[PDB]
Amino acid sequence: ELDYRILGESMQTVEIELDPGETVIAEAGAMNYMTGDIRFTARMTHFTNEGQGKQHVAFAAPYPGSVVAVDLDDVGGRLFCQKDSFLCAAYGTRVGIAEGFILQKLEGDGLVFVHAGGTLIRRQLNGETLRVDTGCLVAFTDGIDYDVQLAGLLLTTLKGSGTVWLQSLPFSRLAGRIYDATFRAREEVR
Amino acid sequence: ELDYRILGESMQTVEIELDPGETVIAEAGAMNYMTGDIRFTARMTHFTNEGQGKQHVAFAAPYPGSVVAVDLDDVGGRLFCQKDSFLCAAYGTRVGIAFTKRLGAGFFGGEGFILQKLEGDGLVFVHAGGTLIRRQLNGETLRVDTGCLVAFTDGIDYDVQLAGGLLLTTLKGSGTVWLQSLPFSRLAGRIYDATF
Amino acid sequence: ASHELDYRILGESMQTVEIELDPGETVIAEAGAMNYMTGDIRFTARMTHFTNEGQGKQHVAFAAPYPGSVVAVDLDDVGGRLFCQKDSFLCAAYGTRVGIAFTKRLGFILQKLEGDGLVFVHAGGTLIRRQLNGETLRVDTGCLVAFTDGIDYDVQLAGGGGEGLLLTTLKGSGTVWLQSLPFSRLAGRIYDATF
Repeated sequence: ELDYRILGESMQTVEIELDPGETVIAEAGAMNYMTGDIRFTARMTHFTNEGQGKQHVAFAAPYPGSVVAVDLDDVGGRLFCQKDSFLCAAYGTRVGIAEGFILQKLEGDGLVFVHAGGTLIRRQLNGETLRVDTGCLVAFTDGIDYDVQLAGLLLTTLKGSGTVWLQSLPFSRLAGRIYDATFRAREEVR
Repeated sequence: ELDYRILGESMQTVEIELDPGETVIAEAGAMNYMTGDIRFTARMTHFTNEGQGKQHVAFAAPYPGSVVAVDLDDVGGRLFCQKDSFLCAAYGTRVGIAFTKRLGAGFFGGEGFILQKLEGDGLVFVHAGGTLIRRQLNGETLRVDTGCLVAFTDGIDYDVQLAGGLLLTTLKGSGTVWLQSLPFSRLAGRIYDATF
Repeated sequence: ASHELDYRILGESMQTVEIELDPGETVIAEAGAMNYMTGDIRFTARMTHFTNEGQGKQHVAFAAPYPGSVVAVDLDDVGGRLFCQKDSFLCAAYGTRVGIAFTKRLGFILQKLEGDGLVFVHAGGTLIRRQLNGETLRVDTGCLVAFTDGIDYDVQLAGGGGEGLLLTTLKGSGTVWLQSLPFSRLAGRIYDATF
C-alpha cells in the first residue's frame, strides 16, 4: 500500500507518499507538512490525497528519537505498542487497547509507524527473560509473555521467542525530569 | 568574514572563529564557551575578539537539532527566520522583525509566533529542531504545521490560519523553505501540558 | 579495587550504555536511569546497585533523561579522579567513591569520582572535549560535564527570565568535557516559554 521515506539520522520524521485515493492515519498534531492536494479530517486524524499527484505528508513524534517502519505482514499481522510510541498507520489498521501506561494492539496487512525516544533498541528473544523499565517499552510481537509489576520502579518482565523494541528515553521520563528540575523557580512563590 | 566549524552529528553547535577585531552577534543564552580574549556587550549580544590572535566562541540552540550556515549572498541578502530558530550571525547582519502574532491559548499564546528578517552580505546560522527538511517551491503550495517553519527566502508568501488546535501556515511561490521536524513549540508545548 | 566492567555504547547521537557484568559484579546508577536488564541482574537501593546474581555474562542498560551521548572515562587515565556535574553522572563501577566537590546556589553540584574503575558520564547535545594548557576558558555553567585535576574553577552570575546567566571560569591544565545542550538549559528554556 503506502510508500514512505524516513528522513534524518538520529532524530527522524517519516514522509508518507500518498497516491490519489490513499489515506494515512495519525494522532492529532503529529503532522509536519502537507503537499498541495492532501486534505485532513478529524475521526485519530485521517489524511487523504484528494487530488491527482504523487503526494506527501510528514509525521514526527513530539520528543527526540527515531521512527521504525513495521510491515504488519512481517509479524503475523499483529504488533503490540505503547500509546505514546504510535506515530501513524496505513488506513485500514485496527487499533484499540490491550492517564496511566497504555498498551495498544495494532493489526492488519499494512504499514505501521512507531517512534522510539532517544536510542532505538531492538532485541530478539528466544525463551530468554528480559526485564524492562515499563516506560521504555515501545512495541513487541506475539510469543512474548509480558508482566507489569512494582517495587516499593514499575517493571515489565518479558519472556518467550519474538521481537521487542525498546527506547532509552521515553517521553514520560523526559517530561517528568524536566518538571522536577524546575523546582526552584516554582518554589520562588512560597 | 567569519570562519566556523559546526560540531556534532544530529545535535549541533557552531564554533565561530574570530580574527582580532571581528564580531559575531547572538542571543547570549545560546553561548556554550569562549576563549580568553573574547569580550561580550549587550547590543542581541555582540561577541568581539579583543586579542591579537584567533579566538573562538561556540553557540547552540536550547533544544535538540542541527545547525545550518546560510550565506546571505547565496539567497539575495535576505532571510526570514523563526525567532527560536535564529542562532547567530556575522556582525553587520541586519536583524529585524518581519512578523509578530500571538495565536490562541497554546504555546503561541505565550511569546507569540515571531518571524525575523536577516539582511546583509554575511553569514547567518539558523537551527532546526529534530531534522531539517529543506524544500524548493517552484510555484507550488506547501501547508506546514506552524511551528515547523524554520526559514524561507524571498518569493514565498505565507499566512497563518487556525485550521479545523491546528495552526497552519500556507506557503506559496518561489524559493527555498527550511522546515524542522521537532520545533521547540511542539517540544515545550507537549511537555508543558503533560506535566499537568 | 573496583569491579572491572565491560560495556558497549549503543546508538549514534542519542546514546545508551549497556554494561556487562560477570557473576557477582556490580554497577552503580541512580534509580530511574536503567532501561533494561537481562535475567540474572538483581538490584538493591543505596543510588542503586545492579548485580549479576547468576551465571555468565549479564547486561543492564542505562540512559540519562535528556538527549545526548555517553562518555566512558577510565579513572586510571585521570589519576583516579574525575570532577563531574551531578546531572551528567550516569553509572560507575562498584568500588567507585562518589563525593561532593562543590555546591553553589546563586538563585549546582560537582561530584568527585574516585577509584580505579570505569565511570560513564552523559553529555547533552554534543560532547565537546577540550584540553587546557595553561589557559582560561569561560563556559555556560550547565555546559560543564566533567574535568580533571589541574583545573581551577568558579561559578558566578554573569551580570553583564531577564537575569541569571551563570558563567564558569576554568583555568589551569587538564581535560575539560563540555556538552552543547545541558538539561538545565533545556528545562529552563521550556519552563520560561510555557510556565
